[PDB]
Amino acid sequence: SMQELFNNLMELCKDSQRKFFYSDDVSASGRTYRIFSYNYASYSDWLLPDALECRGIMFEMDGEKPVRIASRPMEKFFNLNENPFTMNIDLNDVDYILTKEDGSLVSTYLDGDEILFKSKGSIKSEQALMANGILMNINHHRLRDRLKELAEDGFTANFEFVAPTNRIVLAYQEMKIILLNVRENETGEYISYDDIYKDATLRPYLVERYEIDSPKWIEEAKNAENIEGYVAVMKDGSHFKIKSDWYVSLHSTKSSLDNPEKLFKTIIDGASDDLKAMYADDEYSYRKIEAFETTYLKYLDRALFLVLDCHNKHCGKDRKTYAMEAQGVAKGAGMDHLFGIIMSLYQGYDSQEKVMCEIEQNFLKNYKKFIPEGY
Ligand SMILES: Nc1ncnc2c1ncn2[C@@H]1O[C@H](COP(=O)(O)CP(=O)(O)OP(=O)(O)O)[C@@H](O)[C@H]1O
Ligand SMILES: [Ca+2]
Ligand SMILES: [Cl-]
Ligand SMILES: [Cl-]
Ligand SMILES: [Mg+2]
Repeated sequence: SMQELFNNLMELCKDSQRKFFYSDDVSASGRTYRIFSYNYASYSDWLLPDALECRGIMFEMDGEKPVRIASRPMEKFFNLNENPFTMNIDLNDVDYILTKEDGSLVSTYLDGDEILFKSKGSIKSEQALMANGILMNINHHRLRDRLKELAEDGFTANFEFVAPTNRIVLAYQEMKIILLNVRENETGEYISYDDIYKDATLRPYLVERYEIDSPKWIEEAKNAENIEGYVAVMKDGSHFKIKSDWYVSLHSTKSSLDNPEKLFKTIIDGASDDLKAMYADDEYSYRKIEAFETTYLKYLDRALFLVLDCHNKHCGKDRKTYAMEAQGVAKGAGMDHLFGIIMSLYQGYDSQEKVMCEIEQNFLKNYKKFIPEGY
């Protein structure tokens, strides 16, 4: 049930903000929403109860009790051969593929009498607000009506928001929203592509589908240029993706496999999953990347706890006493480089998020000492 899904999601957020977390938002109409997201997660984490649904699902809240699922974005999915979820896949079970658009996901939710958009982790991000602005345009009033009724019926429409001012890798000329899929809030089931295709009002915004009879599209995707790739939809409705080496080589940034600082940066940027899949045929590289991932997740858990714990437990005391406790915790953990971050938490950080960004940047300066043994 909806309450059971909510309980499992709250259970995932107990660990640390490094993994699964939630955040409360208030819309212009004053309604209270709780979004469940994530930062870094290993295969083992994705195996936890309903963890795959912890990437953007939103509930309208009444205190700590959920009233309804306001928005249901897609479940987390991965690149082919990225981890056990997408290994040993029967490629002949691929139903069809879709153009993988390169922007930012925006998902609908009904707010009072208004149909609005939310980005991955916020209802007021820059993409979310710009997306809302588009839906207000008279040239999209028929779509707006369509989306509003869907939402009042318990369905979430997921779009890729693209724009020249929202460039990731691909260069889009105009700002627009491309319809990717429509998911039922309560069950998580998707309306078939065909059913969406049937609606002449929606078709113009619908992402392009390519029918499939063989897996030849895969190697062609990997070797293509000027495209990110495609999202495959299986006979059972599940997804997996194929990104071109060209796209990943630009998204990764530089020479990750030849420079530990750059590899760690890729991991921090959340792009090592693509890199890992790209080198799936290169066992050494694939596993090397995993080792750095594991090393980074382990460090982040430890560092985050250490800094937050020390601040919480000694924030009240004076500066000298605090500094001594900070020195103690830092020194007593081979984490001497964290003293500065701890000293900065005394006057607090704009969020357990700000703290995490300083830790990430600070890690890139002291990366040398954490390179996994053997590399
Ligand atoms: N046709 C399509 N179907 C589904 N998703 C699509 C799509 N084309 C574009 N996408 C985008 O693909 C995104 C997920 O794949 P990625 O781009 O690799 C981000 P991720 O790494 O999986 O999650 P993360 O960035 O929070 O770590 C979706 O959020 C969606 O916005
Ligand atoms: Ca993307
Ligand atoms: Cl709003
Ligand atoms: Cl996204
Ligand atoms: Mg990623």
